[PDB]
Amino acid sequence: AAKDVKFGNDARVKMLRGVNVLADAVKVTLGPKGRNVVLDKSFGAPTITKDGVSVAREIELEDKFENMGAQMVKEVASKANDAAGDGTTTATVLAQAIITEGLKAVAAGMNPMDLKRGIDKAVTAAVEELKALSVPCSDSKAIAQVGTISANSDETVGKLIAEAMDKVGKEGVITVEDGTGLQDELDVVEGMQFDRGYLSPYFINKPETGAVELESPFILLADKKISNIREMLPVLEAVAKAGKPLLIIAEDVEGEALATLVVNTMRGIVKVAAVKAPGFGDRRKAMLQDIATLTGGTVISEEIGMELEKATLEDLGQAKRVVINKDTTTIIDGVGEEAAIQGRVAQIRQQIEEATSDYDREKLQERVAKLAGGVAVIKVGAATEVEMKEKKARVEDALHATRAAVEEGVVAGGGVALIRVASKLADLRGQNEDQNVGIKVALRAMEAPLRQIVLNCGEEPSVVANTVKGGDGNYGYNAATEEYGNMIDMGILDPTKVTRSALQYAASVAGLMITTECMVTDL
Amino acid sequence: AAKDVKFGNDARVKMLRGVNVLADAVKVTLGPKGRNVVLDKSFGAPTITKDGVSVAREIELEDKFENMGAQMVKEVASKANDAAGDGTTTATVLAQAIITEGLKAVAAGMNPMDLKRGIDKAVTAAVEELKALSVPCSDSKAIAQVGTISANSDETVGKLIAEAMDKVGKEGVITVEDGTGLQDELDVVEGMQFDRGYLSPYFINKPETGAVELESPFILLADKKISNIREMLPVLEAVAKAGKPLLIIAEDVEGEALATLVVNTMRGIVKVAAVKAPGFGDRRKAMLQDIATLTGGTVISEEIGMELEKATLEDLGQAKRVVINKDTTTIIDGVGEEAAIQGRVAQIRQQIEEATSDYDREKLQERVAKLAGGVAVIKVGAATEVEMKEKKARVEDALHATRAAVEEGVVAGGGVALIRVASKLADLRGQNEDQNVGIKVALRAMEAPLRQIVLNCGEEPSVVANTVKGGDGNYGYNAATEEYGNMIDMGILDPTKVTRSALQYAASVAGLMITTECMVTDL
Amino acid sequence: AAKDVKFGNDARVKMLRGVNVLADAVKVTLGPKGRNVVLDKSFGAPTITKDGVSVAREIELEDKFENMGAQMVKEVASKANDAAGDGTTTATVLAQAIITEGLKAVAAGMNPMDLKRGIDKAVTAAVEELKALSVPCSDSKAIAQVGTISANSDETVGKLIAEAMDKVGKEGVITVEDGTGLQDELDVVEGMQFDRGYLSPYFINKPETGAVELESPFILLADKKISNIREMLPVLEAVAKAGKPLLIIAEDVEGEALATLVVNTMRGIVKVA
Amino acid sequence: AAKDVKFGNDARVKMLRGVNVLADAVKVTLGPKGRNVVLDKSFGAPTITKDGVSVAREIELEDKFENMGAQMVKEVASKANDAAGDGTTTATVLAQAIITEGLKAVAAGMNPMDLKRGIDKAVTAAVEELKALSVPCSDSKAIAQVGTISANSDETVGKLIAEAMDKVGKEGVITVEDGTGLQDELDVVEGMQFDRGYLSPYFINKPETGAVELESPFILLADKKISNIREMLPVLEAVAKAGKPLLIIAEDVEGEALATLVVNTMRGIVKVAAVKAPGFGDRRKAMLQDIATLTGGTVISEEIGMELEKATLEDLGQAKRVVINKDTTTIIDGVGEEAAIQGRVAQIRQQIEEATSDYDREKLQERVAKLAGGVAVIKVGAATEVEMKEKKARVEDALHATRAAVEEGVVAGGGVALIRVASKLADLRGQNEDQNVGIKVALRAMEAPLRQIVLNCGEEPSVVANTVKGGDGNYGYNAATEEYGNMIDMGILDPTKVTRSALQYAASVAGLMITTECMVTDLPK
Ligand SMILES: Nc1ncnc2c1ncn2[C@@H]1O[C@H](COP(=O)(O)OP(=O)(O)OP(=O)(O)O)[C@@H](O)[C@H]1O
Ligand SMILES: Nc1ncnc2c1ncn2[C@@H]1O[C@H](COP(=O)(O)OP(=O)(O)OP(=O)(O)O)[C@@H](O)[C@H]1O
Ligand SMILES: Nc1ncnc2c1ncn2[C@@H]1O[C@H](COP(=O)(O)OP(=O)(O)OP(=O)(O)O)[C@@H](O)[C@H]1O
Repeated sequence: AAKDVKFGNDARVKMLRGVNVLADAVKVTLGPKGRNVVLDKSFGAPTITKDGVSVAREIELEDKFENMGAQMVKEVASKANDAAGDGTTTATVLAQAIITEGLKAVAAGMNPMDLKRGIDKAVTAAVEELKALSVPCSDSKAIAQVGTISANSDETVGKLIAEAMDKVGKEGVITVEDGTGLQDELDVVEGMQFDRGYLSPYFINKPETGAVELESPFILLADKKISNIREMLPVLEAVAKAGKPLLIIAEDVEGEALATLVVNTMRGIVKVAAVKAPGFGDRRKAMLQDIATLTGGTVISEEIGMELEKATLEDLGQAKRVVINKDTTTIIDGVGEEAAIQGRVAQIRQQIEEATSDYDREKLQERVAKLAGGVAVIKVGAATEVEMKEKKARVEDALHATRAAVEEGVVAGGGVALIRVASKLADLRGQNEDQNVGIKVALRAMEAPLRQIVLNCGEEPSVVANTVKGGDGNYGYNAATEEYGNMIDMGILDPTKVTRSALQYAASVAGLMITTECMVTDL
Repeated sequence: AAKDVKFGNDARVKMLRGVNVLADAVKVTLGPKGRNVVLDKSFGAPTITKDGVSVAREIELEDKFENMGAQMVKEVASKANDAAGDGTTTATVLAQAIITEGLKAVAAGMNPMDLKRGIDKAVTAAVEELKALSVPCSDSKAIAQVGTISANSDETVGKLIAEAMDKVGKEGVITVEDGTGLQDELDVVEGMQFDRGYLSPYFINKPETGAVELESPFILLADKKISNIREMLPVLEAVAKAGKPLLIIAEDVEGEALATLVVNTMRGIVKVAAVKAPGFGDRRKAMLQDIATLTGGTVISEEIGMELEKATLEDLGQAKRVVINKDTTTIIDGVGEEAAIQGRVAQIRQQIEEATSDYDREKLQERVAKLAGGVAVIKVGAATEVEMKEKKARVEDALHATRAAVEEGVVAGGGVALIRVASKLADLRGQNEDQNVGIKVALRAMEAPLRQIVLNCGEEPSVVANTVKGGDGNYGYNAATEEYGNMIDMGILDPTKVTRSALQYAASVAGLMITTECMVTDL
Repeated sequence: AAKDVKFGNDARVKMLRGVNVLADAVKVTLGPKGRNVVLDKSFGAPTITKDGVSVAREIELEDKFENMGAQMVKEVASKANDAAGDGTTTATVLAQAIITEGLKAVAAGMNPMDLKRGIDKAVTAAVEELKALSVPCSDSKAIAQVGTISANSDETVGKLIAEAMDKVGKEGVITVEDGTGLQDELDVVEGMQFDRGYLSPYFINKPETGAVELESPFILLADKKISNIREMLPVLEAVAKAGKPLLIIAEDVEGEALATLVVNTMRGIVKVA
Repeated sequence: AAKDVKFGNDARVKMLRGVNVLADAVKVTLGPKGRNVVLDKSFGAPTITKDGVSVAREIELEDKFENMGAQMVKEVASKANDAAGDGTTTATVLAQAIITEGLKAVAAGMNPMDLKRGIDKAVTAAVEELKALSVPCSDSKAIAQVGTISANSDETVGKLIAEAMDKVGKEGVITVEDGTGLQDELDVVEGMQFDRGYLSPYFINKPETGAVELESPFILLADKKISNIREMLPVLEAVAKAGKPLLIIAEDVEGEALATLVVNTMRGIVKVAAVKAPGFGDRRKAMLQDIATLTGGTVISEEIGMELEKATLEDLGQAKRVVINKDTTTIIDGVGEEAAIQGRVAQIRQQIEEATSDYDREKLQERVAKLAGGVAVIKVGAATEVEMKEKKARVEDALHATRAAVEEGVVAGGGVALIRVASKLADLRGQNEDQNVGIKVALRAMEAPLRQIVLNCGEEPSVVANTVKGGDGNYGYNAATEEYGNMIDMGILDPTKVTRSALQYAASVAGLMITTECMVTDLPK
C-alpha cells in the first residue's frame, strides 16, 4: 500500500494530538472525583465505565498518525491492566505528561535518546525508592481500604472483599459474577483453580473480557491423549444430547482434529471448550483424580482400561459454572458429593502427613489449600444491566488491587508516594546535562497523578501540588473530603505493584516513543 | 494495463524524489544518535524500530515513479540485510549520495555508463583497500564492542553476546527469542542446527520475519521417502490429537500430496511443517539418527522395517522450541534424554577416533561441534511489547554483526575506515574523463556515512568530515561523546564484511540505476 | 498592489520559459531565409514583418515571471539596437543559447557566479580576438554590399549609401528624406549637427519615425535656462503670427516650461521642438 | 473595514513565515558574492539590483499576517539604513536568525520576555565588546578601502571621497554633484549646512534622489511663523517675475501656507522649497544672520518689525546651488561676499573668546567651523547619464558609510567582527535558564552573516565559519578572492557604527516581535 510518510515535527505533532485525545479520554476517570465515560457498543446498550483500560482500547482516531499514537498509548493501558488490573489511568497520565514534556524539549533541539536514558535512570531510581518506601499490607483493614479506594471510595465492596480474603485467606481465589437481586452478595462455594488457559482464541465468548463462561458445564477429564476423533465422538454425541456444555481437561489439545471441525460442525448455540492440565505425570494424574472427585467424574487412563466410548453422562463430572481465562482457569462450583469431597480432603491430608519430600509436601499443601479455600463468588447486585457491568468493573478493580497489595505492599494513595520519591530523587544526575534534563522531565512528570486527580475534583492543581511538595512522609491531599492529612490514617493507599508497574511501563513506552521521527502509514 | 511512459529528466526527478523519501526515512536511524521510526501495522500495535531494512520494506509511494525509485532502493537494504544483517542504513545512504551526485552529473550531460564503469572501478579498488585494512576480530572484547555498537551503544547486550560466543565458541549458534521477565537472559541449552530451509513459502507464520516458530513441536524423522498419504495419515492422525505441532524432516518434501490438502484440511489452528534433511546417504542417515536421539525419537528405514503406521506418539521425537528459516533450520531445545545425548556424543567421539579419512573426520568433527556447542537462547526481557520487538531487533543486529565480524574482520567504526580508504583512492583514474568523474562521484559519496551520523547528532557535518580527512589511521569522531579520537581504542568498529557488502551493493545498484532514461508504469 | 515572490530553481526555469518564447519568436526571422512573422493590430490588417526589433517589441506574456524574463531579453535586444542598429536577432539568439546552457549548468549544481566570471572571461577573449580578426571597411564597395545586406539585400540602398559616403567623405553626415520623383535624389548642402535630444518624447511628430521632422522652421538660439514660459510667451506669439514650426536651443529647460510646451503641443496650436 | 485577529502560536508562525520570505529575498544579495535580484516594474524593463534596500522596499505579501511580519523587518531595515546608510542586508539577516531561533525557543514553552531580556543583555554585551574591538578609521588608506567596498568594490569612488576629506579635514561637509566631463571633478567652496528638512515631502523634485536639488535659487531668511500665504504672495510674485527656484527658511510654517505651497508646486508655476529655522532663540537668530551674510540675504523677524510682505528681490539671499536633504539643507557657492563671511567669522570667534557657558561656546565653535571650513563638492564623471546617476548613488551611500566610520571607528569587514565578538562572549550567563537560552540565541544568531556570505560564495558556510572561529584576531575569509587571510591587509573593512546599529535595531525589533501574541489585521476583501 502507498505510504504517507511524515518526518520530524509534523509526525510528532500528529502523534501528540492523538495521544492527547486518548489521555484526556482516560484521565477524565481518575481519582475519587473521577467521572465515568460512555463507550458505544453496536450490538447492545451503551457501556458506562470508570475502567480506564477498556476505554483506552476503544479509542481509534480517524487521522492515521493520531491513530498510531493512540494505539501506542493504548499499549500502556493494556500492559498495565494485564500486570496489575489497576492504575492504567495513572500509567496513561504519566505517559501523556512524559511525552508532552519530552516533545517540548525535543522541539527546543534536545537529543531524544539522552532523554530516554535519563528517564530510565530516574524511573529505576524511583522503583528502588518505592521498594524502600513500600509497607506490607495486612490487618484486613488496609485490604478493605485498598478495595474501597480502588472502587471509587465504595466502602461496601471493600468490606465485602475484606471478608472474602478473611475467609479464603490472603491467597484464596475470588470470582466476580453477575448478581440477581439489588444487593451484592458473597457466596463462598466449593470450587477449584488451576493455572492454565484456553488452547485457541476462537473460544472467546460474546463478552470481550477474554474469559469464556459456561452455563452449567459438563466436565470431562483425561491424562492420556486420545488418538482418533471416533473414540471421543460418542462422548460428544452423549454431550450433544446431554443438555450441558462440555469442558474437556487434557494434557494438550490440538487444533486440527478438534477445533476446525467443531467450528465447522457447530454454529455456536452451546459452546464446547478444551483446556490444558497443569503439571505432569503423577502430579497431573493426582490433580485430575481430585478434580474428578470434586465434580463427581472419573479420569480415563490406559492402566484402568475404562474408555471414552464406555463413558456415560453420569460417569463424567459436572459443574454449576466454569469461567476460563488465558492466565488461569477456575471451576466455580462443582457439586459432586460433599462427603466424597471431604473424604478426598482427608485422604490428601494423610498424604501430606506421610510425605516428607519438600517438593511433594509443598505440592500436596498447594492441593489442600486449593481444596480448603474454595471459591468466593461476588454476586453484583444492582438495578440495571448498565449498573450490573459498572459495579462489576469497580468490584473487579478492587479485587485486583487487593491482590496486588497483598502480593507486594502498599504506599500512600493519590500519587503522594510519587511526590515523596520525586522529592527524594531531586539529586539524581545523568551522564551529561542532557540526561539531567531527561531526569528533570521525569521529575516534572511524577506529580501528574495528583494534579489530574485535583483537576477532576475541579480544584486548581498547582496549589495542591506545591502544598504536598511542602509536606513530608504520608501527608497529602484527600480529594474526597477536600482536605490535607495523612492518607495512612485515613486509608487512601495504593498497592506498590500497581504504582511501580504503571510508572515502569509509562517510562519505557514514552522513552521509546519520543524518539520517533519518521512515521509511515497508509494514505 | 495502459502505460504512462516518462523519458529523461522528468522521469529521473520523479525517481529521485521517491528515492530521497525512502533514504531520509532510513537515514534518520543511523548512528548512536540515530533516532527510531514508527511503522504502522494494521493487525496489531505500531512498530517502533531502529532496524533500517524493515523501514525500507514498508515504504511505498503514491506516485508510481516515486514508488519505483523506493522499491529499487529497498532492494539495496534487502540484499544487504540478507548478506550481513547490518549496515542496511549505510548501504541506503551510500546509494542516495551516489544517485544524487550521478544525477547531477547526468543533468550536466555526462555519459551514464562510463560513470557506471568509473563507479565500479572505484568500488572494487575500495574493496581491495578495505581487505588490506581489515583487522581480525578476537579477544571477546572486540566482539563485545561490535555487539554493543551494533545495538546502538548498548553495553549489556554486548557483554551478553560476548559471554555467549565465549561459551558456544566463535561458530556456535545463538537464538534470540521473546523473554518473560524485565531482564534479558542467556540460556545455553541442548539443540541442533542444520543448513536447511522450508520447502514452501506458505509455511510463513504471522510474523513477517520469514522464520516460522513452533510452540512445543513434535519431531518426525525419515530417510526413505514414503509413497502414499495413507501411510503417513495415522502419524498425522496421532499428531492430530497428540497436542503438539508436527515438524517432519525428510530428504525432499513434495507439494502436491502434502501441502495442498494440509492447507485445505486445517485453517491454521496448529501448524504442520516439513523440512529437508542435510547431506545425503550415510551422512544424512547418521544426522537423522543423531537428531532422533537428541529428541528421543526414532528414524524410519526400509532396512529396519518399522513403519509409520506402527509409529506412536512416544516413539517419535519431541522438542521444546523449533524455529525454521529458509537459510538454516534449528531445533532450539530437544529434551530427549541427557544420558542418551551424552552417550551419543561419546559414540560419535569414538567414531572420530576410529575414522581417518579427511572427509569423514571433518564431517564427524562438524557433528561433535554441533552437539557440544548447543544453542544459546536470548530471552529478551523488557517492559512492553514495543520494547520486546525493539530490543529483539537491536539484539539480532548485534548477533549478525558479531557473526560477520568473526567471519571476515573489523575496521574503524562510523565509516572512519571508509573515509581512510576514500583518501587512499584519490589517485585512481578511469579510461576517460567520464570514468574519472564517476570515480570522483564515488569518492565524494563515500563520506556520506560520517556526514549522516554527525547530522543525526545534530552537529556540523562538514567540520567532522574535514577533520577526519585531515586525520589518518584510525583517528575519527566518536559521535556518542562528541569528540575526536581513535575508534579502535574506544571500540567503535564495523565488521569488514558489512561495510564491504553495503558499498558493493550500493555501487552496483546505483551505477546501474543512474543510467535509466525511460520509465514505464501504470497510469 | 501586493507582490508575489518566487525564488529558487523554479524562478530560473520560469524566465527560461520566457526567454525561450521570445527568443524563438524572434529567431525564426534571422538570416536572409528568415521566415515571416505576423503581428496583430488592434485595428485593420495585421502587419507581417521580418524585422527582429518589430516582433521583439510587443512580446509580453500572460503570467508575470516569464513575462519578466521576456522583458529582460527585450531590454538587451533594444540596448544592442540603439548601440548598433542591426543584428538584434543575432544578439537575442546568442542570449538564448548562453542563458539556456548557463541555466542548465547552474541547475546542474555549479557555482553561478563562477560560471558568470568564466563566461565574462571567454567573451572578453572573444572581443579581443574579433578585434584581431576585424577587417577595415574603408572601401566603398564593401560599404555598398553591407548597406545592401542590412536593407534586406537591396543593392539600390547600398549604392546610394556608397555615393553619399563618397560625397561627405569618411566622417560626414548623411540624412534621408522623401523624394516626390520615382528616382532617388542625392544632394550636398551645408548643415549643422549636434548630439542633443528632445526635452520630451511628446515632441516627436511621427511616433513610428522617432524623430521630429520640421520643414522651414524658425530656430531660436539661447545659452540660458528657460525657467518660466513667460520668456517664451512673446516667442510663441510671434511664431503663431508667422505660422511655421519652431525649434528651441537652450542651456536648460525646467519642469514648468517643458510642461507648458507639452500642453501646447497636444493642444495643436504650435509646433515647438 | 472589519478586523480579523489571530492570537497564539499561529500568529507566531505567521510572521515567522513573513520574515523568512523577506529575509531570504534580501539575504540572497548579501556580500560581494551577493546574487542579483530582479524586480518587476509596472512599465518597461524590470530592474535588476544587488541593493538590499531596493529589494526590501517592495516586499509585501498577499496574506495579511506574513505581510505584517515582512513589514516589521522592512521598517527595522530602513531604520538601520537611515541610522547608518549601509549594511541593511546585514541587519535583516541578523533579524532573521534571531527571530527564527527566538520563535523556536518560545514555541518550546519557555518565557518569551525572559528570552527577550537575555537577548537584550547579550546584545548590550556585544555592543560594549565591539566598542572595545573598534579600530579608529583616521587612516586615509582604510577610508579609501571602505569607500571602495561600500560602493560595490569601486576604488575610484573611495579614492575621490578620500581626497574629499583630505580637502575638508576630518569632519567637513561634502556634496556629490553631476559633472559633464567624463573625468571626476573635486572642488572646495565656502558654503552652509544645517540639520533641517522640508516641510512637505512633495517638495522633493526627484523622488528617486530624495533631496531637493536647485540651481541658482533666491533664498529667503525668516525668523517668524508664516501663518498666512498672503505674506508669501509678494515673494511668489517677485520670484515668478525673476524666474528662479525659491527657498524659504522660517521659524514655523502652519498648515495654510504649507498647503498653498504644495498646491503651487503641483501646479508647476513656481519652485518653492521650505525648511524650518535651525537652532533656538538667540543662537538661531545669530546663525540665521550668518546664513544671510553667506547669501547676501536678510533675516525677517516680527520682533524687529520688518515683515515678510515687505520683501524685495535684493533682500532675498542667493547662491549657485542648494541641496535640501530629508532632514538636512546645504548651500554651495553663496553669492555673499567672502570678506563679510570672514568678518562674521571674527565676530563669532570673539564670541567664543567671551563665551562662558560650555553649551553656548560649543554652539559658537560649530558656527565658526561651518562658516570657515566650507563644503567640498565631488562631481561624478562618466559617459552615460544612467551610470552618472548610479555612480552618484554609489558615492552617496559610500560617503555616508564613510561618515559613520569616521564618527565611531572601523573593524574588519565580512562579519568577522561579529564572529570575534561571539567568540569573546561565550562565557556570559543570565539569571535563569530562559535568559541563558536567550543569550545563546543571540550568540548563535550574531554569527549568521559570515555563513550567508559564504553561501553567496558558493562554498560551505559551516566550514568557513568554524575555521574563522578557530582563527584569532582579524583572520578570516576574503569572499572576493575566496581565500583566507587578514582582511585589513587586503582592505576589507566595515564601519563600527553600521554593524553596531544593525545588530542593535535587529535585537530591538526581535525583542518587540518575539513578544507578539495578539495579531489584529483587517479582513480579507
Ligand atoms: N480520597 C482520595 N484522595 C486521594 N486520592 C484518592 C482518593 N480516592 C482515590 N484516590 C486515588 O485514586 C486512584 C484510583 O482511581 P481509579 O481506580 O479510578 O484509577 P487507577 O487506580 O489509576 O486506575 P484504573 O483506570 O485501572 O481504575 C488511586 O491513585 C487512589 O490513590
Ligand atoms: N559512538 C559512535 N561513534 C561513531 N560511530 C558510531 C558510534 N556508534 C555507532 N556508530 C556507527 O553507527 C553505525 C551503526 O548504526 P546502526 O546499527 O543504526 O546502522 P547500520 O549498522 O549502518 O545498519 P542498520 O540499519 O542495519 O542498523 C555503524 O556504522 C557504527 O560504526
Ligand atoms: N571581500 C569581502 N569578503 C568578505 N565579506 C565581504 C567582502 N566585501 C564585503 N563583504 C561584506 O559583505 C557585506 C556587504 O554587502 P552589500 O554590499 O550587499 O551590502 P550591505 O553593506 O550588507 O548592505 P546594503 O543593503 O545597505 O547595501 C558587508 O557585511 C561586508 O562586510
